[PDB]
Parts: sequence; C-alpha cells; structure tokens
Amino acid sequence: ATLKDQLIYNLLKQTPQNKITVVGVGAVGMACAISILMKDLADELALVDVIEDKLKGEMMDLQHGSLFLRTPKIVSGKDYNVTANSKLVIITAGARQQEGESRLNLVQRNVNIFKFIIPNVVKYSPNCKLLIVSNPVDILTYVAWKISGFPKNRVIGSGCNLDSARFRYLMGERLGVHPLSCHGWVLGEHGDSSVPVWSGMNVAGVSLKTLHPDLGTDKDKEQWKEVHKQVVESAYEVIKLKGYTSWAIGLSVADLAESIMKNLRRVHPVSTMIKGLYGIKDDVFLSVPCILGQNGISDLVKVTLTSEEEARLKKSADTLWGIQKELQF
Amino acid sequence: ATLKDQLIYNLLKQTPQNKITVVGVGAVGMACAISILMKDLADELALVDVIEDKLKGEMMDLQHGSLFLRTPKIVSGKDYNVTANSKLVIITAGARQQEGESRLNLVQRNVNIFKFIIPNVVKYSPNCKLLIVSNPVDILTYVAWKISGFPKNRVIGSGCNLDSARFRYLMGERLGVHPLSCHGWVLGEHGDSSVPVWSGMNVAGVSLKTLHPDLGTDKDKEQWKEVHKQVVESAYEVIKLKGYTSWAIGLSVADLAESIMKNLRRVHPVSTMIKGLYGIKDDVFLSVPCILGQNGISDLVKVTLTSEEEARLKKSADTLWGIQKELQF
Amino acid sequence: ATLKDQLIYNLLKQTPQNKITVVGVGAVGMACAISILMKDLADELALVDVIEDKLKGEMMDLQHGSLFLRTPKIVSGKDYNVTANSKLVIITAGARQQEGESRLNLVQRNVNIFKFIIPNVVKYSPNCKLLIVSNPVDILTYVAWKISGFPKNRVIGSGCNLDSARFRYLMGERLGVHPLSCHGWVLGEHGDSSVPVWSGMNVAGVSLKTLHPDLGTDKDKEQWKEVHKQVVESAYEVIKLKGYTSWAIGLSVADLAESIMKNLRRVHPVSTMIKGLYGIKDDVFLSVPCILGQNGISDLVKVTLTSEEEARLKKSADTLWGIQKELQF
Amino acid sequence: ATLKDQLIYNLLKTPQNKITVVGVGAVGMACAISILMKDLADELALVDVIEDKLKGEMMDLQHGSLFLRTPKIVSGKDYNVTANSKLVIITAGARQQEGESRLNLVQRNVNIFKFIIPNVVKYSPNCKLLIVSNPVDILTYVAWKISGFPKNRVIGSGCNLDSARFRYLMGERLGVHPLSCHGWVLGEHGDSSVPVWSGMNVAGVSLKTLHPDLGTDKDKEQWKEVHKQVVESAYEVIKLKGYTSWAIGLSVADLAESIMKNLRRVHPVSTMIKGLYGIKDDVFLSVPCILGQNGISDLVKVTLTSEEEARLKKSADTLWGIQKELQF
Ligand SMILES: O=C(O)c1csc(-n2nc(-c3ccc(F)c(F)c3)cc2O)n1
Ligand SMILES: O=C(O)c1csc(-n2nc(-c3ccc(F)c(F)c3)cc2O)n1
Ligand SMILES: O=C(O)c1csc(-n2nc(-c3ccc(F)c(F)c3)cc2O)n1
Ligand SMILES: [Zn+2]
Ligand SMILES: [Zn+2]
Ligand SMILES: [Zn+2]
Ligand SMILES: [Zn+2]
Ligand SMILES: [Zn+2]
Repeated sequence: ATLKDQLIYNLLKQTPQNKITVVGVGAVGMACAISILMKDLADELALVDVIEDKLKGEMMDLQHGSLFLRTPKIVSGKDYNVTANSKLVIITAGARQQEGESRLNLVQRNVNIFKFIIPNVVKYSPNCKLLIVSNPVDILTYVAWKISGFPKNRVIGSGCNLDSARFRYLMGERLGVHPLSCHGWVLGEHGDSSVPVWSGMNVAGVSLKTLHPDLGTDKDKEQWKEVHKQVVESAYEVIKLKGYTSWAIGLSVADLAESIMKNLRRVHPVSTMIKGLYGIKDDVFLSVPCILGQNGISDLVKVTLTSEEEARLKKSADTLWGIQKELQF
Repeated sequence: ATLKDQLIYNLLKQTPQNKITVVGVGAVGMACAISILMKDLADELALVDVIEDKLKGEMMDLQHGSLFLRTPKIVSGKDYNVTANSKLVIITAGARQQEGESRLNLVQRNVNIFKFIIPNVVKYSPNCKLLIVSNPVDILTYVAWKISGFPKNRVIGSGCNLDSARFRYLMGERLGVHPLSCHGWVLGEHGDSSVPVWSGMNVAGVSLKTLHPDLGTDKDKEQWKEVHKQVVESAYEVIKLKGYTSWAIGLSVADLAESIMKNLRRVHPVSTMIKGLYGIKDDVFLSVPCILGQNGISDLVKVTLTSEEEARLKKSADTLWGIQKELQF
Repeated sequence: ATLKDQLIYNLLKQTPQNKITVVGVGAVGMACAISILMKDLADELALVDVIEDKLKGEMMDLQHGSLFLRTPKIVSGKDYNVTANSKLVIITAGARQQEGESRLNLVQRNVNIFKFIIPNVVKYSPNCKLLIVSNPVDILTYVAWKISGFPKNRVIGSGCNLDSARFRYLMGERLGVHPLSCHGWVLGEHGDSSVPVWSGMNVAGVSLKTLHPDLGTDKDKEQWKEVHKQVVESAYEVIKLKGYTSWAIGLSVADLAESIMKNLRRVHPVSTMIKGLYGIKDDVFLSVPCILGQNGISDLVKVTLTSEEEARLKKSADTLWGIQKELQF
Repeated sequence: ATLKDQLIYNLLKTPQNKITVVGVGAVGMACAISILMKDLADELALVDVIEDKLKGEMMDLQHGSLFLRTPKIVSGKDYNVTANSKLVIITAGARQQEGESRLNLVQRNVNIFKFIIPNVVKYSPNCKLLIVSNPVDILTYVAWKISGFPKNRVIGSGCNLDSARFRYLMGERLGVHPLSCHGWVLGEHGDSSVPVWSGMNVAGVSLKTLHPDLGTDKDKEQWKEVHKQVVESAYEVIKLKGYTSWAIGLSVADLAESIMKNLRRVHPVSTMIKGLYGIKDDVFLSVPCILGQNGISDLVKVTLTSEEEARLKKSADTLWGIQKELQF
C-alpha cells in the first residue's frame, strides 16, 4: 500500500462538463484566462499556443494559484488534443496591432494562422461554440465560420462588446453614474468605422437624444461625438502607453463567456452575419445586439436606427465586406 | 442647461472607505490589481509607479473594463497623493537582481528605492497596513518596517502564503484531491530555504506523517520530500519558461487582502517580525501562521517545530540578519 | 497556561468597518439577512427584534453556517446596543392592518412603533443610511425621515425596486430575454398604485413603445398592460399561495445594499422626497430613479412622464400627504 | 407581426447544470436560495405535494430573477419538471410526532420515498441523490434501496453540518475564523456523532498533542463541551425558532458546489460504510468523502481510536436494527 492507498479507498474507477479552451497565451489570451478562472465558469481550462516554453510557464503559474480558484484542472500543449471536448473555444492567437497600426492591417497574417488553428479546434471539439477575439475580429469571425463548417450561431466574435463597455464608461464619467446604469450601444466594426447609436442612449429609460436633440452631431455644444472618438481611439492610446491592451478585452470576453456558459440569454453586441438586416445582402460579419446562450447566438435584436446611424452602419459593412469578399480559402 | 443637469437633479456634493493601493505596475503589481478587482475587495484602487506612460496605460485599460467590475473608482499617478486614505498598500516595486549582482548589493538598491516609496506611502496613509511583495520579500519587509516606523502588526510580507499554495497544489495532484482539502504549511524564509512542516500535513485531520513515518525524509520510498523541492524549484522553472512569475503571486496577495479587508481572522503564513520565537534573537521577518484582519497581524500561531525545523529557521534568520546588518539606511 | 495561550501568541488587544443591521426577524427581515450574507456585503451583521426567542434562534442558525460565509461576526438582541456603528440599517418591522382600521390609524401605529425603533437606531449609528422596507413603504420612509432627523439623502425606501424587478422578469418571459437585458421602470407608489413608464421599456436601447404604439393601452391586441397588472397583483397571488412574500424582497434589498455599501452610483427606483417634481408641493416620498452610493441618495433622475403618468404620481402624492398631515409625531 | 417578431430575428428553436429540490418547507427553500445565490445551476426545479405553497415559492423566487444568474426556475407536483437534473436534493418527508417510535417514523418516510424516489429516477436516471431529510443516515439507505443507484450516487448530508457547527464553536473559543479551525465530526448525524479529537488543529498544529486531556472528562478546560454543544445547538434552535433551516441550506449548497463543479473537496457525508471499522451491515454513516461530478468517488480512511471505532459500530448496529424491520 502507498500513502495514497492507505489514506484513500477508491470507489469509482468522466469528461469535464464545462471545459473552456483559450488559444493564444499572449497578454490577451492570459487576461481572458484569468478573468474566466476568477468567474468560476469552467471545470477545466486548456491553453494552446505554438511557443512551448511560454505556454508551459503560463500554465504552471495558473496552476500554482489553484488553491484560490474553483477550476480543478488546468492543462496546456501545442497539440490541440489538449482542447478535446471544450464547450467554448476562445481564439486570441495571431498578430496584434503595433502602435498606430489598423486592426485591418492584420488580415493576411491572421487569416493564414486561422487556416491552421480552426481545423484543429473543430477536430477536437466539434460541438463547441467558437468565440473569436483575434483581430480584425469581424473579418476573422467570418473566416472562422467559413473554415469551421459550423452553423453561424456557434461562431461568435467578441466584436463591440468592449467598444460599448468603453462608451458606457465614458458616458458614466460625464454623467456621474456607474456604467451599469448608463446605456448605449456601439455597433458595426470593432475598429475605426464603429457606429454609436445615439438614438438609443439612455439612463433609466430616459432618452438622451430626446432631451438633447443635437446629441452626436457636429453642432452639439457639448461635443458628445468626442466620446465616440475616444472609443475609436482607446486601443491606440493604450497601446502607445503600455504597448498592448489586455485587461478590458479579457473582462469583455469573460462577460460573453458567462452568458454562453450559464445560458443567460443576455443581449450583447457581438460579430455575426447581418445579411437580411438594413437591406444588406452580403455575408458580412459585424456587431449587432444578439441574444447569447448555450447554443451561441440564438437571435438578433433588430435595432431601429436613424437614417444617419443606418448609413454609418452600411459604411462599416461596405469597408468590412470589401475585405471579406476578397479572401481566398 | 447641460444634458447632465436636464437629466439629473443633484441633492449632495468624498473620503475613500475601502481603498487599496498597488505600488508598481509591473506584471506582479497588475496581477495583484486584477485579482483584487475581480474579488470585489475595494471601492477604490490606486496605482502608483515611476514610469508615467505605462502607469496611465494600465489605469486606462482597467477603467475600460469598469462595466464588468464593482470597484467604481480607479486612479493612478506618479504622485503619492492619489494613494491617500488607503486601508491597504501593496508594494511590488523595486529592482531585479542583475547578472553577477550580490544579494547584498541588490537589497541595497531596493533600500534606496524604498527610502522614496515608503515615506510617501506613510505620509498619505499613516494608518494603512503595508503588504510587501517585492523580492527578496523577508528582507524587504524588514526594510519597509524600519523606514515606515510602523508597528509590527501593520507591516506584513507576502512570505510563504504562495509557497504553501504551491505545496498544496502539488499534494493535491498526488492524492487526487482539491488543494482546499490538502493541508500543509510551508514556513520560514520564502523560496529556496523554506521549511515544510511535515507534522501538519493532513487530509481530513489525518496526519500523513503519522500514517507514513518516512514522510519528508531522504529514505521515503515515495519521496514526498520531492514535493517541497518542487515548490522551491517551481518558480525557477516558471521564470526560465515565461520570464517571470505573476498570476499565482497575484492570487496569493488577493487572498491576504481578502482577510485584511474583510477582517476575517483567517490564518496565513506571512512574513512577520519574529524576534522572540524559536531562539531567534535578531530583527528578522519570517513566515509563521498569523491571524490576519483589519489591524493586520493580531496574533500568531506557535507551531511546534522539530529540532531540525527550528535549526533551519535559525539559519535563515542568521543569513537574513547577516545581510540586514550591512544595509545603509 | 491554557490551550489557547499555548497555541496562540497575542500581539494586539475593534470597530466594524462595514456593518449592517436588520431590524425585524420575520420572513422579510431574514430573507434580507441571508441575501446580504451571501453577497459578502458586511463584516458584521446585527439583528434586532422584540421577540427574544425567535431572534436568538435565527442568529444561532446563521452562526452555524459561518464556515460557509465571509461575515465573521453575527450578533443579535432586543437592546439596540448590538447595532452600534452600522453603515446601513434596514427596517422591516411594522404594524399589520386590522379589519375596519383606517389607513390613517394604521400609519399612526407605525409612527408610534418607529418612535421606539428609530431613535434607538440613531443613538448607536448616527451616521448610518436608513433603508425602510416595511409596508406601506412610501409613507413609512417619510415617518422614518421625520423621526430620525436625518438629511433626506440618508433615508431611503425600498420603493419600486422590487416592482421594477417583477416587471423585468415578466417582460423577459414574454420576449425570451434575460431580465438583465429587458429594461423597464415602475415608479411612484410601490404596489397597487405604481406607474409603469412605457416610454422607457426597451431591449438594447430599442423602444418597444416606438415599435408598437399601442403598448400600454387598452387597444393593444397583445395586452402588454397585463404585465403591469401582474406586477401589481403578484404580491396578492404570492400571498394567497404561500401566505406572505419574502425572497424577492430580500434579493431586491440586497441589490440596494450593494450599491450603497460599495458606493456604486447605480440608479435604482427607490422612495425619496420628491417635493418639487411633477407639480408636487408637499413633503412626500415616492419612487423615482435615484443614484445610490455611500452617502445614500446623491442625485435623482428626472424622468419625462406622460400626462397620465404624471397625474397618477400627483394623485399618490395627494393621498399620501392627506394621511401624513394628520399624523402625530 | 408581433412586437416580439418586430424586435427579434430568431435563428434557433436541454438544461446542462440542472438541480432539483424536492420539498419546499423551510429546509428545501433554504437549500434553494443558497444554491441560487451561489450560481450553481442553470435551471432549478422545485417539487412538492402541496401545490399552492409550491407555486407561491416558485413565483417569489422568479420575482427575484433579475438579481440571480439561474435563468429558469420551474415547479410542479409532476416529476416531469425535474427531467435531466444532475443533482436532486431530497428534503421532503414526515417529521416525528408525539408518541411516535423512530421505527414508525422511518417507515412513514419509506412509504413517502416509495413515491418520490422512483419518480426522481424515471426523469433523471443519471442524477446524484442528496438526502437531507431526517434521520438522514437511515433515509439515505432508504433512498439507495428504492433507487437501485450505485453507492456513489446516493449521498446523505450527514455530518457536513455537525462539522461546520463544531468549527464555528472552536473558532469562537480560539478567536479564529472557522475556515482556519479544523476538526471533523463523523458517524451518525446529531446525537451520536463522534468528534475526532486527533484531527482538531489550527495551521496543522494538533490541539490534542498540545493538550493531551482534550476530549476527556479529566479536561480542566472541558473541550468535550464543544462537542456537547454541537449536539445541543440544534435542540436549542428548534426550541427558540421552532426548526432549523439556514445552516442546513448553506451546508447542502457547499456539497452541491463540490458536486456540480467537480471540485473533489472532502466532506463528511453519509455513505455506505460496510467493510470499515468492523461494520458488516448495509448502513450509511458519515466519513470524509471526495465529492465531484460522479458523487462520492473515494472515502478517506480516518484513523480512529478504539473508543471512536466502538461508537460507530454501535451506531451501525442500531441503524441496522431499525432497517431490518422496514417494509419496502
Ligand atoms: O514566484 C516566486 O516565488 C518568485 C519570483 S522572483 C522570486 N524570488 N526572487 C528572489 C530574489 C530576488 C533578488 C535577489 F537579489 C535575490 F537574492 C533573490 C528570491 C525569490 O524567491 N520568487
Ligand atoms: O411583495 C410585496 O409587494 C408585498 C408584500 S406585503 C406588501 N404590501 N403590504 C402592504 C401593507 C402591509 C401592511 C399594511 F398595514 C398596509 F396598510 C399595507 C402594502 C403592500 O404593497 N407588498
Ligand atoms: O439542524 C439539525 O441538526 C436538525 C434538525 S431536525 C434534526 N434531527 N431530526 C432527527 C430525527 C428525526 C426524526 C426521528 F424519528 C428521529 F429519530 C430523529 C435527528 C436529528 O438530528 N436535526
Ligand atoms: Zn445591467
Ligand atoms: Zn479551507
Ligand atoms: Zn520565490
Ligand atoms: Zn407590495
Ligand atoms: Zn440534527
């Protein structure tokens, strides 16, 4: 008898029920991981990346904190077999923006990495929801959908969940109210062509645009457009300051994971196919409000846009589609 | 009138009530910050460091995630006025040991950095608890205590809380039991010379040493002593693989912050001024199990140690004192 | 020496920092208590009531679950000295209406009861926020205000926070969307005479009244008016089925406590002094959206109401003032 | 089209972490609220025979949905509402009346469980059963016999609460949080439970080694009275408020957390103990068990003194003396 066999009588000689994989152990990947771990969303966490040392080191560092977590198994490996049986696979790997660089400048590189990553994910977790975080997220969500063969409910991009969170933060600062009570939606591209939906902004269901008709216009004496300009510029400013962004996106992704894993059916602005709305007929992916739960995106909310908002959203779709349409698979 | 005044009728025109400061926004400081944020331990978090762009970028990145948090105020700056009225001030800043640098010279460089940091902390939060996380932690805890002029109860080193968490992770992995139910205490000097207290190692109050009398000796067929060696060497391996450790330390610190901020009077093995115990006769800080609460360390547990355990604590104390006695304050 | 002194060396020989008191240990009082305990809002919980057996039993039962909580001190007694230094005191005690007793006489009995409770609360926690949960809440919040001598930011009635949560539950059931994503506000007097603000009802900032102009009217083929009718009748139905309500009130009250204790500045529809809105000239308390934080109600939202909505609030205000002016303090 | 169709464009048409609570008395509802506030389930079902009370409790919980993260709460007298539960927690049954023998009380619960348990098994054949009804060690056996489940899926709440109470009282005496005051109460829940003095420790320091009289009648400090108070505390609460609820609910939610999240923490729960401590009969008593996704996967074999071991054997004999008389 070993010490274990003297101490413990074994009765039972099972897959995880709530496994999540994070692909990519860069700063974004690891912020997603710690955020998911601290939210108790998974019974198993797997990490995958191509840099073996860094991957192992990250895994071990999380494991050493196990005592303080409620996720009893953390694994990693360059081989996708460690990701088998995931309910949710979060893809953060690939090139990221350098100072001053457009997320759209990342397309060729990250499409080529997705050509390797997505078939491997799909092979080991054929029923997962895919949550794409890598940039440009809207384009890569389309790509992941096309490569995976998944129905589109199961391919979700982090999209404008973060842009909307930034927007509500800044709104909150101007009004003196917690972001949880400042409502406003940013839709379209997670990037420079995003669309603030001024007509929907409210606190306690009081329309800000009804109170302030010039809201969001160039004529606005309070220059509320500058809030959206700051939303657009946020990642660039943070990158210039600390080299990359990580915490906000990690929190946003864990917010999405929470709705998925706990089947909440909360609404979030995430990247999905919008064909059929606003007279768009192209297979373009961008953010609109979607109901998120255990089957991914189960429904879209049809937002009532002003003609100016709709035009902006159409411009966003045209910019994204002009890229997506030329991709070769 | 402004949109704000049209929307909102002000009744009242702020002293922080549950504030935590983190000094140093390297990987350790930010892991402490995110862990504290995700455990809802503070109503205000202040970040301070000397590199202003990086500091602002970290702050902004955390603020952009505010929607997903319950800590409504996040501030930063090089000026310690941002830290005023902290209940708890966590010090992670300092110099890293260079190739060829003696331990004595490294500590002296950290003394010189502490002579700027500590009096600034003390000026703005004179009644805080100081929690030192910078390496080498036991010596820098002494440094902070001497410079601050604080009573012993309010100067705490992170010490062996992380070593014991690592130990319990490794134990759990061996026994197939969650670390929460695998008990064991690593005491003394953090890291290389720490002491595993084999007599206290247990599951459900069943003493493993009693069940397996070779436990923790060279001759043990199951080489349980390897578990402690792995705790010591775990860090080395993580450093060699990813460059540094961060996540486990962050979670360890947030565990300590939880007991302090919530006045839990849980017991943790943290570094405290131990002159008076164990035949220790110098002003050194070593980990023993301490009751932690709103006044810092209020009580400590007198662990019964074997002759060999006691000798190893004394050797550490002599070694620490041997460096401390050479420092220029 | 004793066992404790052999085990523990004492360093220091305590004011609670985040203490909450619940007055009244009926079902509502105890549901507030468990809800607060399970949200880790307090470092000390005090219970007070006049029925000494039941009070001690409730206290002990909660104490027996301390292992599973993070509120290290739970106390109780008939004497208000156990309430000292509370940040928040939650009042759930009050009269039951008698057959044939006028609403005026009933409120007068609560005045006389509050003339005992409130000055004893004020003696031991002069700087607390008072949260009145007792029915009829709007008038009892006025009574507490008048007896306490507190400024009006520190006297808060639970008001329509529950009514709005019910409304959102029912909305979410009809739409297949989590109530967190179904926005809508019920204002004015809690319960029978509450006002649903149809203009504010929305998902992702999309106004349902705009999409469906008959919303809230008797002309509506979908009878959305029945949602509010169910909000009003809900307590009646739950009372007929189980004898009383408790759980929802507890959870609602814990939501309010969270904003106050953590200084969140979230907006909640709670009872506050609304003299000067809506052509109301009297010292009456009714629910409007209020910003809640560490100083209680700091601000209120001026909701644009329809002529009918406004007239309903004014009518509640007139009825309340008709009673209040005949009370003897 | 309908408002709902004008607002929402539908793309898509089984709960994955579902819990059922059987019985909506004080204990059942305390379990329900504790489970809801710990976010352990994506669906909660409630079942009892008293339909008004059941519906009222369901609605009162539902009205709190905004504040919870359990998006579906259902109830009914028909066990079809409990389909596909991972964990079914049984709190229903008869309470012992004036003049009633233990045997007859148990039989009355056998007759109730003959309805409840097969209904549970029909709709959630792969669930774990957690028996909370009193006397728990015997009714766990009853549930096991009626269900036909393997031993690992039939768990009694057992001494998890006794142990929590003991650590509360130990903590009060020492001025340390219960989380840092370790000690295990085993065997039969309640009156005949056994405090294992040898495992009582703070930070791995054995109190018994420091204080050899610990747990003996000789003890100047009367530490035996801490265990007496564990037994008597319940009687006291019952005398004061009429019943106990909150602590049972928190204890049961602690067990459910380990099961639902596959934590493999160790808890002292009621499990079939035949083959230990000289016990040869099919009886359930509390020992420390590893709890996870498949129920009880492993038992910790605590080293007991002869006296402690005799007390469990006596309990086993008494339990078996009752069980052999029951009519299934
Ligand atoms: O994760 C850890 O456990 C960790 C990370 S760094 C770390 N260190 N660092 C020293 C250290 C640092 C500078 C010195 F001059 C020195 F002599 C030692 C000791 C540790 O135990 N330990
Ligand atoms: O859940 C609820 O919404 C609820 C439970 S009781 C409840 N009440 N209770 C009164 C009430 C209670 C005693 C009185 F003397 C009285 F004049 C009114 C009004 C409510 O709206 N409302
Ligand atoms: O909170 C508790 O700890 C508690 C509440 S009831 C409770 N009981 N109930 C019995 C019990 C019930 C019926 C019987 F026929 C019998 F012989 C014993 C034993 C407990 O230990 N214990
Ligand atoms: Zn919200
Ligand atoms: Zn523990
Ligand atoms: Zn180290
Ligand atoms: Zn009511
Ligand atoms: Zn009992």
